[PDB]
Amino acid sequence: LVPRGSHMKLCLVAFDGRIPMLSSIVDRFEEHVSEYLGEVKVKKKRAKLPEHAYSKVRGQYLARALLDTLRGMKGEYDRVLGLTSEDLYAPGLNFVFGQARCPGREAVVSVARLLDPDPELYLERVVKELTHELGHTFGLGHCPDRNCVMSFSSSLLEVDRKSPNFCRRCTELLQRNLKR
Ligand SMILES: [Zn+2]
Ligand SMILES: [Zn+2]
Repeated sequence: LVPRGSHMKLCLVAFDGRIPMLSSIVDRFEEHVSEYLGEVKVKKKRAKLPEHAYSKVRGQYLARALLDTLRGMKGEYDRVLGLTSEDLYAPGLNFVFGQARCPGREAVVSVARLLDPDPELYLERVVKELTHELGHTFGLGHCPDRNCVMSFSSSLLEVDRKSPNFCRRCTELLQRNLKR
């Protein structure tokens, strides 16, 4: 008898089979974001990388193309978040850790640059960037608070410095945007 719409349906989509600790990522991300979204129902899926979006010179995929791929996926999900071990970029950036529709349904994170031998560090990074991109899907922009997960990170240093949590302001924004 769960109140209709009280369970956000998240789809975590693995774009390849080389994502380290995928199951831990999904478990941790699910637990983590539940603080903000409530108990979330996660579903794991696969998707094919869009080869047209692969830059052979860069050895990277255009993140937006992965979002388009996610957008094209069947299923009723409130959010579809992709993970890949392939490196991503966006036009005019050397790389991105991820990208999201802002706001919108899809986000994608690459673990390619988040890899670390330390599993806890790695998992925290992936959870952070998934949470960051998830924030964007809820219309959150970048947060000036460098400890906020919505802080824009363009390096590991920056990912590692910020918390996986939304700051006071972003939590309020996110709940405000969730109210809808
Ligand atoms: Zn961002
Ligand atoms: Zn914030």
